[PDB]
Amino acid sequence: MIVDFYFDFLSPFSYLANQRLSKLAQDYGLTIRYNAIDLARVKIAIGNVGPSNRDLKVKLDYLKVDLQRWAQLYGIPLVFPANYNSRRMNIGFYYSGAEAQAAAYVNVVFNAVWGEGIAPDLESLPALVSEKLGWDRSAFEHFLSSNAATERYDEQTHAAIERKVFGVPTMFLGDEMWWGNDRLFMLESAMGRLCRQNADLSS
Amino acid sequence: MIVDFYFDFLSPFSYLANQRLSKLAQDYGLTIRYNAIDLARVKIAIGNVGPSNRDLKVKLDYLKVDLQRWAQLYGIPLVFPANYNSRRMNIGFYYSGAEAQAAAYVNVVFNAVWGEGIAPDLESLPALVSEKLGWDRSAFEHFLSSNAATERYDEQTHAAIERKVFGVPTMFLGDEMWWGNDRLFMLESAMGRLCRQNADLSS
Ligand SMILES: COc1ccccc1/C(=C\C(=O)C(=O)O)SC[C@H](NC(=O)CC[C@H](N)C(=O)O)C(=O)NCC(=O)O
Ligand SMILES: COc1ccccc1/C(=C\C(=O)C(=O)O)SC[C@H](NC(=O)CC[C@H](N)C(=O)O)C(=O)NCC(=O)O
Repeated sequence: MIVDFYFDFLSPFSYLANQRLSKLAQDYGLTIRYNAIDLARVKIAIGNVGPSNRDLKVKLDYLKVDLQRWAQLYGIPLVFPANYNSRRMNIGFYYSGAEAQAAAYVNVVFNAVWGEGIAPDLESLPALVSEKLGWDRSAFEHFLSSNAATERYDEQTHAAIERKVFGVPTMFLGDEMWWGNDRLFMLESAMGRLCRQNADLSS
Repeated sequence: MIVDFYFDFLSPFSYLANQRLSKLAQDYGLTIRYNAIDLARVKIAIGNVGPSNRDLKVKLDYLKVDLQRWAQLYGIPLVFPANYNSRRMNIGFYYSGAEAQAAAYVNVVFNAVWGEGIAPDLESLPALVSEKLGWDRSAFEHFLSSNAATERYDEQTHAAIERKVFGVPTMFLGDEMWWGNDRLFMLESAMGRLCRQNADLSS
């Protein structure tokens, strides 16, 4: 079974969604197709140009509380980084190879930025992540500034916009799209219905 | 046990929250303190002046899907009215007396506007609601245009802003605030923890 997952490493709701999706992968063998995309571009595409919730202190104050409530439910830390400059690490997702290493990259980067609060534009973060993954630091860093890397990121952002993705985290199963860590329960219910049909427990 | 509930009849997520809160009231004896407030005013107060999700077609298209998913979970219809001009009916909440009649007003108006799709500024809706509640139509209609009615609505909107309410539906228990029908599960868990402490099942 396959779920398409759309995220931007600036998003703490995406950090939460990735944690829960990774557990489904490891606990149930769910297959995740990862897509790192530019939230800023998807928002401007659909006309969402007003002040971001990041810039509305009273709402951000509550969202910070919501985020801690979910981190406590999930048993994980959640620490705000000093900035939301996720472009380099989003692009770096496209260096990863097959599924294990794609998931490993997404997990290590989310845990660094939102689990530890490491700024996503820290100059040494590509090297730190390379060391963790067993990658060639110099080759990764060269990939990050290459034209082909930006093109792949732009290609995926555009495809997500064509698919009617307006935010992150966004998940698809079949023709159904959910937006939010707080809609993963509906994706899980749809997966169960498909598990039951396939097992002949349901028509 | 008391929950403060903040809603605007323009809000379909508030319609969903009111349905679930009313069931908690009727199934568990939860006490709800209802507050009809002006969403537009609370948004402008915290600086949320960008295009509304109402005006972003691609996001609204998804929100309409989310709304139907929840209406199906809850077993209720949800039908968009022709407009979101909820001021008169919000003000009319302040005609209601004690708890049963306050809940009855909120239920009947939400069911009319979002259960049946009746425009909230329909000129005959105050009379229709009066007939249902056993109220004097002429006295209600006079109340709706009175200065004292607007003042009470403005007073409650202002108090909600002072309380850091930025949207609807908003629920408080004690010092904890949740925003969204999709956070009622956390309010329900907090209520259960308090039920257990009070019963001496937990310290
Ligand atoms: C760094 O971003 C940030 C910090 C703290 C709180 C939220 C955010 C969001 C982004 C932001 O403010 C913008 O840059 O716009 S994360 C991206 C948004 N996701 C959600 O708000 C999911 C909310 C859920 N209810 C859930 O997951 O529980 C997002 O996609 N914004 C687009 C939109 O249309 O709102
Ligand atoms: C008529 O409003 C409407 C129609 C369809 C979909 C949403 C709405 C919302 C309001 C709107 O677009 C504005 O007028 O701004 S309902 C009010 C908002 N509530 C929510 O979006 C709750 C979302 C939850 N995840 C949930 O309940 O599941 C609202 O409070 N907006 C303020 C904000 O800061 O977003």
